[PDB]
Amino acid sequence: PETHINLKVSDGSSEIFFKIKKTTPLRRLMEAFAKRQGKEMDSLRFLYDGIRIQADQTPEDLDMEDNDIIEAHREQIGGSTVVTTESGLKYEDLTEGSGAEARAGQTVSVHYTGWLTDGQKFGSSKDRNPFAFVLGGGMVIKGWDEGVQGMKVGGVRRLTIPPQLGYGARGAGGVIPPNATLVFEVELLDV
Ligand SMILES: C=CC[C@@H]1/C=C(\C)C[C@H](C)C[C@H](OC)[C@H]2O[C@@](O)(C(=O)C(=O)N3CCCC[C@H]3C(=O)O[C@H](/C(C)=C/[C@@H]3CC[C@@H](O)[C@H](OC)C3)[C@H](C)[C@@H](O)CC1=O)[C@H](C)C[C@@H]2OC
Repeated sequence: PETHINLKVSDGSSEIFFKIKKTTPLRRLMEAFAKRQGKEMDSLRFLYDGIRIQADQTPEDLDMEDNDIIEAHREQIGGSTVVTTESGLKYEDLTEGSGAEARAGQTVSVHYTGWLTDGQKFGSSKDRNPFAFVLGGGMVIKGWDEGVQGMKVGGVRRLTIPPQLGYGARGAGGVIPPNATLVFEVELLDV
């Protein structure tokens, strides 16, 4: 308790915790986070109380206390924008794609992960090797048909789907509770 500190790291999708010694540089934490996510350190930016953290700073330096939150930002540099459409869907482009644009009628290929609003993962295509569907076909949940349109190949878009655009009061047997808001990260691979 005296020498070590537990810190919560949030990336807007899930939360995990890191216990390090108060005199250990935050580099150790940042690298553990990056590795766990399969991400390069150069593509991550970490903030605490709105101030940019540097890898050589320690929890002691920053007067951190147990359960304090560090924000991990993976999104493009420049400032994020969260869009709420006419339907109540929300989306956020974490990475802007450089390739072909996804349009209704195409059979598009994506990777995804889905979480509940508490950061519990409910599904993913990555956990073992890509998911293809007819975009705009009414075959997937409404949030997806609406949310994946306009993405570009290379893009990573975070969809926040209110339950009437998801599984509603029914939920999905075994997996999604009644009245659940769903968070997905979708990476567009082909169109
Ligand atoms: C032939 C039948 C099985 C067939 C299953 C697959 C091809 C395998 C595929 C990887 C799905 C996963 O199977 C491991 C599993 O993925 C979830 O975990 C998940 O992450 C999720 O939410 N996804 C998957 C990725 C696209 C978005 C969303 C979805 O839209 O999924 C769609 C979905 C369930 C739509 C319902 C359909 C009924 C409507 O009434 C309802 O309307 C409210 C909406 C899926 C893709 C359907 O088009 C096709 C199927 O169902 C679900 C929580 C439960 C689902 O298992 C079924």
